[PDB]
Amino acid sequence: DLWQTVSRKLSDKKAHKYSLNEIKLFNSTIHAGTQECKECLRSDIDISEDSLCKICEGIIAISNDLRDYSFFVVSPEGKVPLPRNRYLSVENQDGAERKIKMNKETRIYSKNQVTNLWMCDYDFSTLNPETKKQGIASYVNREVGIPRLGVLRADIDNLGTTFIKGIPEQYRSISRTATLSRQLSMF
RNA sequence: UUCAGCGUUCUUCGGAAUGUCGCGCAUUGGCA
Repeated sequence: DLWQTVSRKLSDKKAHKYSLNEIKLFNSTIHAGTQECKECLRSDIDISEDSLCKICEGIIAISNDLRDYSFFVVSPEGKVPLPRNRYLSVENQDGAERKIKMNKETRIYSKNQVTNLWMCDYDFSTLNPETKKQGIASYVNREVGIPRLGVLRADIDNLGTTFIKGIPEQYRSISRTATLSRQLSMF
């Protein structure tokens, strides 16, 4: 019951999400802007010559790195912004060591191995350099079979039911609800 | 010895389509 009460309060934090001063601040624009990012469609932030704001440009740059480099570095200097005056930079082991000894306040996360984070980044194209350059095109390079790409979009059925009543009230406890989620995340 | 033709089959049996391509390219996407 108690966790549900927490979820009862969470829904109350999303109804009255913004205070009047923040709402007034969003309303009080001074200049409309002369250009916007082609992705974010925002004009207040400075837009580069490629019609990209700094955040979206960082995201697009960091996308190859997350797949290529295991270490994630929450550091004063990095590609994409993070909550407390820091940035997320994807680096190798040498770069992670350099940045953590450079500045004491560096947080390091390890991809599938310093706190360890689990994420699936399987990419057959990266197995070879020329295949890496090709990317998706490499897959349709087939001597036989129609050269077509197959997109699998999937969702675990009743994932929310599993997180709500997936454990019988007899075995409802913190450890199991953490283990069940951890096993689902690991798979 | 003369007088006459008469009856029965009217088409039959096979093969009835097959093999080959079954959209491609450009823009777009993707990689940089």
